[PDB]
Amino acid sequence: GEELIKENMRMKVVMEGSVNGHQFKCTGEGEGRPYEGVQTMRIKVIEGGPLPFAFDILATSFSRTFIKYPADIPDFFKQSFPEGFTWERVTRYEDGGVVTVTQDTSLEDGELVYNVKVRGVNFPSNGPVMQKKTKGWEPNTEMMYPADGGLRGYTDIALKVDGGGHLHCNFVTTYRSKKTVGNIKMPGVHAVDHRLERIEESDNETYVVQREVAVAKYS
Repeated sequence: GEELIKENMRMKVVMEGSVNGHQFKCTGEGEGRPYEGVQTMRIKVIEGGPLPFAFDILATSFSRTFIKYPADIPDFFKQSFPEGFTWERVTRYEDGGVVTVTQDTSLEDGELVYNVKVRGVNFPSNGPVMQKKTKGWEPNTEMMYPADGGLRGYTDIALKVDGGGHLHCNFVTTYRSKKTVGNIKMPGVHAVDHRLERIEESDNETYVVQREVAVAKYS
């Protein structure tokens, strides 16, 4: 069931949520080479735009099938098809902000389909996120631990702040397979290096293109 994930894959994302009670809907289309760990997505804000807050806090919610794994480490994500997987995340910012996210990943006719639900709360009004004074994420490494037929990920990420400085943020992610009929070979502890870099922005961040390169490695 890893021969369902081809050299080239396209994806669709629909994202709904609120940050500090401001409601929005986003859609995205992209492609990547999941064995090379590289992917790009074109994201439109279609409702609630232009967003009051830094789009950066949504950037990480928009794709685990496109992680480069060596032969030596089993790919939890690619093995989950055709049924796919879910993830749940809570992110905590040092200055008070909290974001909780649920993602449903499905495969429908050889396109990856993502449904993402966001809620952000308690961001300080005069802090850099609500003031849209962020310059994207520093490269980060996520630690992955086996847990009950799923994975838990742990990250410390640093958000670049306008005028220098980093806004520190931790999140925990639980990845669960939708695969019931069929086996998954489970990896041990390992890390994923993530580089998420914005390559395009337009009209108050109502159109965003971002590129992620993600590589699994030994610990």
